[PDB]
Amino acid sequence: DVYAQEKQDFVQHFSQIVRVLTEDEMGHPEIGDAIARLKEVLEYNAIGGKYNRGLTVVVAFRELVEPRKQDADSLQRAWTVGWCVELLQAFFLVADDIMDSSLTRRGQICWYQKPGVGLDAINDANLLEACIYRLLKLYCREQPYYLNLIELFLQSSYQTEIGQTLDLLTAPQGNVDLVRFTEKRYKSIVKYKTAFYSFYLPIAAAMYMAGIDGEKEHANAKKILLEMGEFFQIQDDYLDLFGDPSVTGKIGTDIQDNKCSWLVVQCLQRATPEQYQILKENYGQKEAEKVARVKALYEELDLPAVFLQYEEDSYSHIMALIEQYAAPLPPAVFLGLARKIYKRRK
Amino acid sequence: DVYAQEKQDFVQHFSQIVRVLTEDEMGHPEIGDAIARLKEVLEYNAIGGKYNRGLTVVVAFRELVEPRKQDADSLQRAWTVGWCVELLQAFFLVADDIMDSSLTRRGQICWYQKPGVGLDAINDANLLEACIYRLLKLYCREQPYYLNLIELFLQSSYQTEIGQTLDLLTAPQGNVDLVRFTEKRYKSIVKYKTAFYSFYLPIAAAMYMAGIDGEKEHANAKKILLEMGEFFQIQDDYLDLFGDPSVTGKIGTDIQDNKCSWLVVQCLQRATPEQYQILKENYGQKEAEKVARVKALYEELDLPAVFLQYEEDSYSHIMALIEQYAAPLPPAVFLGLARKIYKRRK
Ligand SMILES: CC(C)Oc1ccc(-c2cncc(NC(P(=O)(O)O)P(=O)(O)O)c2)cc1
Ligand SMILES: CC(C)Oc1ccc(-c2cncc(NC(P(=O)(O)O)P(=O)(O)O)c2)cc1
Ligand SMILES: [Mg+2]
Ligand SMILES: [Mg+2]
Ligand SMILES: [Mg+2]
Ligand SMILES: [Mg+2]
Ligand SMILES: [Mg+2]
Ligand SMILES: [Mg+2]
Repeated sequence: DVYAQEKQDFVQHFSQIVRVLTEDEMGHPEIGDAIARLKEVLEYNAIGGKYNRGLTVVVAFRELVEPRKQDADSLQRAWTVGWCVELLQAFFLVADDIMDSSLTRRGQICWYQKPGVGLDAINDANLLEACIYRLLKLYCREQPYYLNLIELFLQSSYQTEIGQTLDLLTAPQGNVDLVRFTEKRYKSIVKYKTAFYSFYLPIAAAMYMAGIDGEKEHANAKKILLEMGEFFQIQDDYLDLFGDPSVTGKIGTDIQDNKCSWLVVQCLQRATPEQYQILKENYGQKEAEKVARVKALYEELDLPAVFLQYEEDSYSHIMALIEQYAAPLPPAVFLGLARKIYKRRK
Repeated sequence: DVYAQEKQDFVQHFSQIVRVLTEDEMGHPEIGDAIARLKEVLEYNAIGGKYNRGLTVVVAFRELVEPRKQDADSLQRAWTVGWCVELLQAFFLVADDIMDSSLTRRGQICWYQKPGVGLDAINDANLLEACIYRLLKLYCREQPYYLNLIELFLQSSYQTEIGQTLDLLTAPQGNVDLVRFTEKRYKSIVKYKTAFYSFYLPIAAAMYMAGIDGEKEHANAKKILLEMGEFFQIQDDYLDLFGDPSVTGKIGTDIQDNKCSWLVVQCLQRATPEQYQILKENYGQKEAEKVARVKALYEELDLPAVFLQYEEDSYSHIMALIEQYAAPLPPAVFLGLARKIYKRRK
């Protein structure tokens, strides 16, 4: 597994990231306390996941750049850009956990739930985002791809926030509206909210770093990676309810939060009129008893087995897309990522 | 007043901004509902202030670019960059109002206090930020200053968020700690949180658009503008308590929120031991009765008259800095801005 291999070097580079970001202090002691707080935010929220989005940048870069051009500086840049993707993710998750009223993340209390943090985490989240652009300037500003990366991170963040807006608008609190939860709407949500930044962004970053900037090259890659991202989000939705929290490191809130999840969309396609009412009376509410009722309806409709069939069909579909669209990139760039996300239970 | 003059054209350009941003829809109908929400967020939060930060870009640009190079496209770019500063401000204020538990802003309920918005405003705020970078790409990407502006907006946002972090760390909820509220700490807070983005950013943006990129040119400007920004924040703090809300369009929360405001710093320098206790028992708490007691202590110490003296001394100081550092820029670029902010009661 090419990810297990790169992973140690990647995670080891984290101190260097933290050191370089916490040395904006040297010229300005007056910001010392803010920098200390940034370090605490980095250590709590950027560490402890699987590093798969960041690691994808490094794996792809080694696979796309001739080994002779992989000098120490080039590699450092690669690990820094991977860390920029991790930082984006940390930004997103800190904010999303507030928005979704989540309890835990990566095996611990959500940052905003800590006594003394609360909605100060909005600022913390946005500091994480800032760090991306400081790292890109500090490590890449003289490279011919610098602007390309900046634009890519900014565009990916815009798209992601557009997705997040569709997510919140499709899920109004205190209102039951099942009629909105369609397959078509679901696919749009997840494409925007998850698939651009989790799949297109890291591979595209590595492409640009390898000098692969062609519009066609990027569009072909994107066809593969947006579909892989739809599957990843569907798996995330399944794991919200049916995943084991000691594996996933987080507690599910989709049913309470009235979310357009793949599960509710699937349920709706299959429910009888009686069951539609059951869903209607119980969905989108805080009461544990009502959440359990929704889960029992999902289990009655064999939605786990529906998920397992879908995962198998999606995996084939994605592999067909790799066959169509990988060239002239090595298929391994996509295959290692597919392997990483399929059968994933965390 | 050169601002009153430019203001109408500036504000008129707002529809065009909204139209160009709400036409990301044409190629992608699936994002239509998100775009509609973006429009509502823009119309609620970017309109209704004084436009002084955005307008500074336009005024300075007309003052720094030879009239012969001020073609229709150049002007459109100038008004768009001004609008980018307004959008940054709107991002900041939407988030800050959540963080500070504010009630009103620009003469209406804060966006997050609207039923149905709540903490979804975190996403709304960040969409406003995204729009900056889309506008810079859509209007300026072929200009030789494009990267300079991008970096300037990103750096200004980082600095601003560093300031905001010092603001929250100096103001812990449920803890009384007056010992932290020193002049030295106050000056650092406000330099970072307010002075970079409210004063340096717009003038610097116009400088770059005029081809003025020299390091020295920017550092001289910055000496003037960071000091003007310290004064503006001190005035903001004074107006938090002593301003008329129908003029300021917002209700003050500094005392409730345990803030390192200029007022509390001034109070502390002047309080007797008895009065220190009064402040200690009453500051940083939600009770109206305790807030009134703090205000009565401030009035007993003649802190309004202290503010009026300070405004006079600061105005002279700033004018001395314009005399030292304006050249070779026209002094009018700084003078119109000073005029705009001194004696300001809103
Ligand atoms: C400005 C900030 C709010 O923008 C964001 C935009 C998107 C996201 C985001 C995108 N994809 C997935 C997540 N989290 C997942 P999760 O299961 O919480 O990890 P989701 O809530 O189920 O969608 C968050 C987080 C933040
Ligand atoms: C990511 C986001 C939270 O970052 C921010 C960073 C800074 C600010 C900010 C900077 N200067 C002034 C304000 N608002 C003023 P206000 O009187 O609320 O308009 P302050 O709360 O008294 O400081 C907000 C707002 C948002
Ligand atoms: Mg979530
Ligand atoms: Mg969410
Ligand atoms: Mg989820
Ligand atoms: Mg405030
Ligand atoms: Mg504030
Ligand atoms: Mg204030």
